[PDB]
Amino acid sequence: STGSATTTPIDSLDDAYITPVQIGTPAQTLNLDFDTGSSDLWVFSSETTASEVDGQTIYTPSKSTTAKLLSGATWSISYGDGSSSSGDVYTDTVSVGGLTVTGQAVESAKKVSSSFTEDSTIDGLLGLAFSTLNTVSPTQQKTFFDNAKASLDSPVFTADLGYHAPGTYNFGFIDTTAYTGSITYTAVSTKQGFWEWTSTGYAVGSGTFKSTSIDGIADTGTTLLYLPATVVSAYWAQVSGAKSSSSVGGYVFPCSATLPSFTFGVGSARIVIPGDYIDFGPISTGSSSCFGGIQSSAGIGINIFGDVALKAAFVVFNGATTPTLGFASK
Repeated sequence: STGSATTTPIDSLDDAYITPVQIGTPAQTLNLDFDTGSSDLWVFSSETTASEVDGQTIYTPSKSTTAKLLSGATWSISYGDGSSSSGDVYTDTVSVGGLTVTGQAVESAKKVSSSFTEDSTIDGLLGLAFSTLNTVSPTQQKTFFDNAKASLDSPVFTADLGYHAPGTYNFGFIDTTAYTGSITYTAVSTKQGFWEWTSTGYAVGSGTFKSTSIDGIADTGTTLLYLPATVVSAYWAQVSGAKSSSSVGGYVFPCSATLPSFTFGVGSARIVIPGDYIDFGPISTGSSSCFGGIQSSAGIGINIFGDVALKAAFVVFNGATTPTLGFASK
């Protein structure tokens, strides 16, 4: 089997991407944030504290003839950005782009933190990291991909995120029309539960490539590119007037700037992030200070190849017995 679904930016900055997901019988379609940095499929629901719902579409398990309470199971998750959610668990039929999993754990939120409430466009998350990170207790549950994998034509999924435009998540096949050149594959460590890999270096603009190992995670659920402070300083030094602002929470730059590109290495291959992908717009409405899309990972504890990086590539998440990651230009 295979599946193919379009993923759409939630706003004009590509702050996140939403993908429609069918849950239950008859189908209830929710728009979920596919997150290769976590491993829980959770949704706003009829159980979510009413004051914490503001415009989201909810899953109502009592209206699904295939929903079953997973008795005694609870979940609770906290994300790197400080947001969180928790609740109980149902199993139900879940379909993405025509690919169906029966008995998928659907984690129903009883509580969500303010940032989730405040984002009316995201109805929940669909985790695509390794199932070892799943938070369900006392019986850990499998991700949608883990459940689907054996049925897929090939044990892979691909992320093809757009810059200020829709893109695609495919399951079970590699669309050879969706990228240019060849796909370069690179090793993955699953020891921390992530799609963790090592970039071979970077360049800023038309500058020379610096060969240096940068361990980090391929994370579709993180907006920006978080790299070591040395790398980030080297980038922003090429932008007149850019500075790190403790009050704003990162590097800012004059909105009048033309940003240089940023290149990262995948083995001997190179992925180029155009400068415009690094512009996250005014820090507040009407400001002439703009927020940067490359930020320091210092104090996160891990480097994160988030959407800023991934949207410059066609990315293969290869879930073979020994997982790997592939990157192609597009």
